[PDB]
Amino acid sequence: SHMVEPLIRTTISDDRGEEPRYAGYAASELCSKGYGIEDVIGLLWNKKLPTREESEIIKRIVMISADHGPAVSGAFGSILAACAGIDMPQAVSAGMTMIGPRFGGAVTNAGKYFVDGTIGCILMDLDFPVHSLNGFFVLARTIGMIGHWIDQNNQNSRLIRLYDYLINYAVKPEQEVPEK
Amino acid sequence: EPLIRTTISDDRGEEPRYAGYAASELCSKGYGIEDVIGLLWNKKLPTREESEIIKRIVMISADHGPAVSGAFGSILAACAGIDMPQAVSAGMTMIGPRFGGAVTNAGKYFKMAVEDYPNDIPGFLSWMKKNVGPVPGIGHRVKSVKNPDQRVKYLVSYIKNETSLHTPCLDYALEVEKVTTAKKGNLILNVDGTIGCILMDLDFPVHSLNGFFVLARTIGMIGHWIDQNNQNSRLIRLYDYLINYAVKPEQEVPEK
Amino acid sequence: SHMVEPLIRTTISDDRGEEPRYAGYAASELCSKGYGIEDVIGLLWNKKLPTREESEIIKRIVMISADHGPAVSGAFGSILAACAGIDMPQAVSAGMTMIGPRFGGAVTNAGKYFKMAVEDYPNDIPGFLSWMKKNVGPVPGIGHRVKSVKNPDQRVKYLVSYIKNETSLHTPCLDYALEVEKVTTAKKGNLILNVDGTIGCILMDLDFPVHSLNGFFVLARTIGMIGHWIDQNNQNSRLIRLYDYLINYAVKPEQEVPEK
Amino acid sequence: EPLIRTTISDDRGEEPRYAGYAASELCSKGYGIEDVIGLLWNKKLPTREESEIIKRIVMISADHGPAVSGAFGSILAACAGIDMPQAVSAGMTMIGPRFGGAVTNAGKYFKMAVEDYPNDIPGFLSWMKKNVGPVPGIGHRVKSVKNPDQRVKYLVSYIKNETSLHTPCLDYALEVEKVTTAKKGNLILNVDGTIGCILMDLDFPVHSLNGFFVLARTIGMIGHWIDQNNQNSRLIRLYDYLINYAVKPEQEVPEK
Repeated sequence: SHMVEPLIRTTISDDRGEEPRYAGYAASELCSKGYGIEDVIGLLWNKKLPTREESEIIKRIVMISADHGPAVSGAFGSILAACAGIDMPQAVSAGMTMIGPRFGGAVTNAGKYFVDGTIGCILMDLDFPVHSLNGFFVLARTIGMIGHWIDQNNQNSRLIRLYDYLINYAVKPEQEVPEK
Repeated sequence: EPLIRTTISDDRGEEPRYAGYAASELCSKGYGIEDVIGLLWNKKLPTREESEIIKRIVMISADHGPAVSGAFGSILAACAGIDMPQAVSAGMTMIGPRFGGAVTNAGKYFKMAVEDYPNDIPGFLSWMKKNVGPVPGIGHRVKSVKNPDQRVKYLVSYIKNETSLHTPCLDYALEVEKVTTAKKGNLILNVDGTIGCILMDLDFPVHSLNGFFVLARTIGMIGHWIDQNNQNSRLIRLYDYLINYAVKPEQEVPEK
Repeated sequence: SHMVEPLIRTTISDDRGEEPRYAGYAASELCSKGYGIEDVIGLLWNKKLPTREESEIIKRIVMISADHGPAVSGAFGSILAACAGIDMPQAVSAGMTMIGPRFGGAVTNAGKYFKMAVEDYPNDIPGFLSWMKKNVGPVPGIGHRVKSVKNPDQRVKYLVSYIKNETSLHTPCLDYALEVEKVTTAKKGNLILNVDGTIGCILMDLDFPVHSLNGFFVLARTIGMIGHWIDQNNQNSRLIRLYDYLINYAVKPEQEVPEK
Repeated sequence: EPLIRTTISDDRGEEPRYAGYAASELCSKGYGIEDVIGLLWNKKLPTREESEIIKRIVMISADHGPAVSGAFGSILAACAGIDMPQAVSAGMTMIGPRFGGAVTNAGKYFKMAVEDYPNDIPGFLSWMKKNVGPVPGIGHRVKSVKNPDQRVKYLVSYIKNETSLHTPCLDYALEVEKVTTAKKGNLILNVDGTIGCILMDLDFPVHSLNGFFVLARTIGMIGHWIDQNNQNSRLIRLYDYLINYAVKPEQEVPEK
């Protein structure tokens, strides 16, 4: 036994009490008093209960951004993993990894410089923490990525191997290996 | 000819269609995030009652503090300076049979119990003890008959008294709880058992059940990433005393 | 003050000293004495310095499995993330997530089931195949999307030939899998002993830990996935959006949102 | 119209061709893993010198114990019962600016320092303080002047005494280290700085630089996953005494 310096410091949630507390509030009480998912987002990302106006905007941003079909990088990454027989959380994690400068992670930088731009601007105008901006697209698109994983599993989709005609093999001319 | 086949969403029009419905029209008519979840995972617009339950399941499942594998994985990546989506993806990778799996397994086994052991709770408990081990969704380290779980009491009371939904899995689990708690006080119906039963009773597709925990915990993981970044947290390196180095004896490398 | 206990127990490496010790051996001393990457693999995954024969086999398994073009799930996943502008480690992690029962990660299970077959079905390949069909589903290590009897996998042919002609290794698992292949290919030409099955059997015959088997494919294919990420970045490849004609939109008829 | 363009490998034949060379032919003629790395990342068969350096960088960097972010991430997933490739992918996600992935930036800034500040290390350090912040490739959590990193000492000695490599970046970084360590003992030239400088001095492709640590540390992360699985390690929950709960007081939810 000895003195321990904490490894981490947390300010948003705790589970040592009767039930988990999100920015000091019990989820059962948040449910009982008519709060929603958008309110829990505000608590865990902003440490305060959103106003009615903010709640309604958060709800709409998430609904509008939930999915944009299977062709886009996040959804396609989740589909590729679903077809490779990967379990849901790990498959969605591969799709989530695609979120960044070119696909849906432009919201934080576009709010900095002024649907990544309307949302980015709106979130800056709501004075939400700068570090939180990408969260709206990450969370919203997780709804769609889970959906695509379920869809492929319902269909028992087989492994994807990209068709040869879809690849430009701009490879080196074949050479013999020289003696070492 | 096609590389993939999709059935849930169409982005070819002016805006995406989720199971045939336009996203802006869902917003305009007062629908919520829980409605979009039902559309993309079940291809059906939830009823008001189903929507209220989906809402509560997501809110209750959003986070469980920083110590658990999901949140902690996101914190470890946040402290390593990794960007939010990739950091949250590392936390999400922890979700599986040991972390989050109790929900899906409780739904699976309580559904099996209703179907195969409708008038035989002892037979169900014996089959589980032989084939699975502890019953998923039963038991808690601190919650008990003497120390009840407020989230379970709330969720059960809400679906029983504030909706007209039919819950055969949850009803069966509540009968199981009467039997298990008589043996040992800590063998209560836990939050994972309550949610797993409710999801089966909502008739969501079997492949969808893990989605509720994955999506809800993404709210908490994003929150932990933001929290670490707001604090300017530093890189984590486990202290030497937190490691039991049960290593091989030191040896000289022999000549080839 | 608290009653502290270890959060983790480790047995493979010790970083406390001037440099890490891998299964008791100093990393720089392994370099100095002419050992290689394959020796470090043996130490960290098996806690034993490979013999020269084991070292030569490990080296070949990794070299032969390093890459198999951009069309396969792991390479394609790394390419998708590279084109999305994602940094190398995170992009390669998305490709690595694709390694599993259908692509590259059937090594562990192939080794497990062929070892079981040698023990429980030594002179009964049909019995083994029937048990697998009933209890597991497709046989891990059997089958390929492009390789077949007509289009053989020279990676498999090379590894088998190296083991058989250039080592004195006794290979009961590999021998049994080769007998299984004769039976499976007679039904369908694509039901060959694949790279995962070949590696899995060889590793079981080398008495490598059963938990280690998938490691060889995971590590080897990381070389290729990093290569694809570099390749796409050298080309300044743009974001990929799957062409509309490659998608069968079997979607619901469009509907108006009803009032609440 | 192709979806992707590839230049490094061809799998269409009887076996793959890596930058035009057949895999089994590389095996047959006595080449190694380090030669396959050179082919797939540089599209050129390494010289004897390059091959020996690649081999050593990978061996030296393979593992650094369970306490570091990438190993700890793989262990957390192993303990959560996640399969090896997905668990190692969570550990690999930790590689970035603070852990293992400073190689590219260290190479970039030391190369620039050789051109812009050849006889002015204080000028370089002042520019970095103002424009970047901490110098990539400088500093370590445990290694210091009092606790040297023998991995760094060995690689530097090997390059200097056992190769023909002209090393302006490495030489410059070693001069920087003399200045930084005089201020604070922990501001050593770290493994990321050492590898980054060596790779720039070898004129390897700039996009390849982080590959060496990513690949090498995958050996260690796989090793940790196997180790935890051999031990049948249970799910990790970070001990409460390791967390500083600076959380809001428990409070009643206000009415809407």
